Amino acid sequence: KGFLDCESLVALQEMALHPIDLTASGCLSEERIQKNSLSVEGFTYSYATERVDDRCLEALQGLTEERELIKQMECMQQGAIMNRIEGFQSESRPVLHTATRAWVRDQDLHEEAAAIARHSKEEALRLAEFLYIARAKFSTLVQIGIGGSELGPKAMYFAMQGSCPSDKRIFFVSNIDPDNAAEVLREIDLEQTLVVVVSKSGTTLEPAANEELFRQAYQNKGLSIAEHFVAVTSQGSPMDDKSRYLEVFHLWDSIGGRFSATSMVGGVVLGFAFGYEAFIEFLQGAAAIDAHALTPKMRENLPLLSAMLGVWNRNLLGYPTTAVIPYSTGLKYFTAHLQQCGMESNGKSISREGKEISFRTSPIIWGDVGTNCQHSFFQSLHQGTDIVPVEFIGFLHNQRGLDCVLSGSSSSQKLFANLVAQSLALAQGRDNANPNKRFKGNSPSSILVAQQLSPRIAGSLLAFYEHKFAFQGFCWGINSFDQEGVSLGKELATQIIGIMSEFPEARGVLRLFNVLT
Amino acid sequence: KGFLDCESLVALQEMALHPIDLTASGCLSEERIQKNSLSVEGFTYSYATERVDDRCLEALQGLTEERELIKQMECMQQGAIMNRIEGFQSESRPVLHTATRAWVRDQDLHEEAAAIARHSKEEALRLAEFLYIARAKFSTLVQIGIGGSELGPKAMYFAMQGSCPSDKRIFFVSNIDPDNAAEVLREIDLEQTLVVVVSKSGTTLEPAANEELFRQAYQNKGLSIAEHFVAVTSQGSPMDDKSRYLEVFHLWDSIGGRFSATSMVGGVVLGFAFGYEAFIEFLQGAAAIDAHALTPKMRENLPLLSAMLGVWNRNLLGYPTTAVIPYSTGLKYFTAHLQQCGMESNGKSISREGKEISFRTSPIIWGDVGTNCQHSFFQSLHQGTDIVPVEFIGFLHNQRGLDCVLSGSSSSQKLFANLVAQSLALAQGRDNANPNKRFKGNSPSSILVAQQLSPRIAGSLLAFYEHKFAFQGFCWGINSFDQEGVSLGKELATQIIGIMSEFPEARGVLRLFNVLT
Ligand SMILES: O=C[C@H](O)[C@@H](O)[C@H](O)[C@H](O)COP(=O)(O)O
Ligand SMILES: O=C[C@H](O)[C@@H](O)[C@H](O)[C@H](O)COP(=O)(O)O
Repeated sequence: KGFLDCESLVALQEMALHPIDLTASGCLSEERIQKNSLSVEGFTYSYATERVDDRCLEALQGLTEERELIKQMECMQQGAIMNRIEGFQSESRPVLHTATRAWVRDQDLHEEAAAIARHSKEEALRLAEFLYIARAKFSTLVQIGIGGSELGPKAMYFAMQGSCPSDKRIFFVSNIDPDNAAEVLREIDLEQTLVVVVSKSGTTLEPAANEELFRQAYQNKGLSIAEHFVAVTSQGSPMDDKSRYLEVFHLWDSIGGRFSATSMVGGVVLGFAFGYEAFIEFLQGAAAIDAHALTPKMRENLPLLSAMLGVWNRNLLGYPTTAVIPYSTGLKYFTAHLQQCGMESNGKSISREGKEISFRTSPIIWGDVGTNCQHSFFQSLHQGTDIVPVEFIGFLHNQRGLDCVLSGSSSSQKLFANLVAQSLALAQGRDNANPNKRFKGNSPSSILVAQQLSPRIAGSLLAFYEHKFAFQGFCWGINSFDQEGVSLGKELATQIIGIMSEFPEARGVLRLFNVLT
Repeated sequence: KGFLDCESLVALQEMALHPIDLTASGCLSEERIQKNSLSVEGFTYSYATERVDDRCLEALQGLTEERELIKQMECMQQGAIMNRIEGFQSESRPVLHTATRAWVRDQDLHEEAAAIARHSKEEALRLAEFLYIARAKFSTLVQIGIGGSELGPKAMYFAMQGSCPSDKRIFFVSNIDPDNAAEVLREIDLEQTLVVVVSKSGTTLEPAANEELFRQAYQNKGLSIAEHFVAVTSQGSPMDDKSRYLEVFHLWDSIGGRFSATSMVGGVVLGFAFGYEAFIEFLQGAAAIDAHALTPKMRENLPLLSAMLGVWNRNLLGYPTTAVIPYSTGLKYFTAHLQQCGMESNGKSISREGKEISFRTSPIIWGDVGTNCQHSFFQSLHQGTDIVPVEFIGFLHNQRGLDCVLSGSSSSQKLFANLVAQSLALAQGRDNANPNKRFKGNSPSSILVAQQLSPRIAGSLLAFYEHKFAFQGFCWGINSFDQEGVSLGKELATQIIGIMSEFPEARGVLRLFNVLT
């Protein structure tokens, strides 16, 4: 039964007419604050500030059943062909980023999923061997890569920077804009630098242009070049070449780029920065959420609940965006990665059966950290014309151990308290005789908290959102795991290269070129 | 005549029923590419890829007249009381960020505007005197401040980093999250560090907690403390204290935080990084756009056209967001600042007359750089269910002089060509027999280009968006220049401090606190 044809969706459309009024006096009771929460796998998740009541949550639970979300999650994790469009040409392959960490806890994986799990284990032990030497010889790592090859690793590197002692200097060169390469080359000692070229296909324009820029810089300084370059690419890729790289690590075709941070795409840079054992802790955190995401009761399942609350906000209440708001300096780059992972996966408008859909899929994912956000665009959340649902992320304790007692509390406490106060304020609002000072409220939010950001918790948070977006795709019935819009971008890049050294831009591009130059 | 009561808006509502079809064969003609462009003040602006035709642009021009946008811009720049709500308590003051740079070109300013202009000139010469010494004594500057006191300066600092030689190390400490302070303290030599505390009010929790954290670090290392701390604050503020700071610079009450990057809020950090003359070039670029924004014909006026095209997309076509996409590493932080400046200014739902409005104001402002964006959320722009209007920003040349010829073109060229190809692709789309590979098109965008990012161009780009948002506020008839939502945030912060050492969160905050800990 397709998305719109499920009985539970029909019930939810009636409920969406009159969602609970979070501004009614006494609505945010102790009972509701206790009931609408879940504490498991090192987190507490509170959603008393979402516009949901027990009737709504029973039907959302029915929706997960009618759409068989748990069965699809198993199928994905066990190795079924989830990346495909029936009736038409498509990639037609499994979706196996969970298998890149499944091997750190005993599991019964078969066929393609088992092969990915054992190859990941073989890669990781090759990484441990490699890092013993590399962390002794190099002070500096430069990751060349774009999209899924940069954002996940970069978000995870800054997430862990506060927990793991390290003297390594770490840079990311991604844009074909050569100013990106120049800013990094300005800063580094090449003799001390390990360059990690990360490209699944091995053929993306940006890593290839950037790698060539760095190869020339080594040759200009008169340094042996191959001794400094490591590749991370798909097996059998044009880049899978041990005569051109000091070492070569592999992912595989069933490892989506935007899901590859737990593969060697993240393993090399994270392992070099913080040491092997920290990367394993990161993997254990992800694998623990992989196992938890099979929990059948929505109310007892973090990614499944977050997915269905998102579906409530997006399709039933009609809000076209979601703001992710981490109260966490370490998570400064996490929203940018989530924005790719959610919008690239679920920014689709055809079903896995090839039919054009009549509902909306991925919302715009955007956001920034607190408390900074309270001084800027929170103005519009509190008093603008459009409701923006918020996902707050916070921690009870800082990573780096520096804090200060002022007026009876530490700044870690002030940080968390600000998050709580804003969620309550967004949900309840404030009357006022002055219209300039009134707050209508009923702007929904959830709160996810762990004790402290760590490698393990970073891994759990990553896997949490990976499965949230997968569950939303499974519910919508779309293919979350290809990206024909991004393939088109790479094809445009090939053609504009040929045009500057036929296709439907050419006549347009030429005339634009004349008016802009 | 209010927004909805203007005749031209009535005409535009009829036109919005059937906007031009950018996917119709031959629609993006040479005539249309020439006609729908504007090249002035060092930029070219192309909007042939917006869903507008001559009928629509004539009526939008009528809308600027009926709403008297040019007269309101003059009033703002000349010093009139634009920050006020009639009928109710409000801040009731002028809006004079333009006067902080007006003094670099001859002008006829009177009364409050003239006073701000001459005090800005007096501040700048005090800055030049100060920088001669400070750039000789310190290698490192740390800006402590949040919101308008950080984002604008930070966006401008990275914008200019590629053009101006500098050995200064520059950090921003903003969040009350003490991990922010800790990451910076981990990196700097305090004896070599100048700490610039930037806070207009002088009372915001975050700068005050952070300044105290840094004062203790100096005292722990046993260093003379006052010799290293500079203040930037409103005149007569609690911080305006030459016995507590090595030096004190001023802005004034009519200088909005989100418009303060051209005041000493940006002047100190920019002047220290790149030298005085670079800050003056930045001011000249802004002042040049201030003068240009008085041009009465919408089609001959960059910020007025961009504002009205935004109003077309937001209110007439109904798109609730705008993506700002800079093809520019130097502009990596520009979208975050624009997001504050637009959403905090225009995230309002009452008129300057105190009436609740019946239309939508600020959209969500979000985005990231190209070409990275082509590999991530551009998937949703090309094939998701919701139209997102795009503002592309690009340059013909890189800042840092490093580039490479590959297959007949430089990477600067590949960078620009990718931008052009994507705008055309978003507007025209692509049919396909395979539904997974078809692109519906008609997704609108504009293109703003300068020869090269520079201090001057950075200043023009900043002023461009400041006036875009002002023109949109003038058109909507809202007060763009206060922020009662942000005042509420600071009030919540005061109260949660007292609660941890009455108000409508208290009972809610306590029970949340129990469920999350
Ligand atoms: O799922 C991720 C997307 O396909 C995209 O972001 C991809 O990661 C980049 O285009 C880099 O691709 P390569 O790793 O193949 O260079
Ligand atoms: O217009 C800007 C806003 O009011 C807000 O972003 C403000 O800049 C910060 O709250 C910092 O305020 P202070 O500069 O007064 O510390």
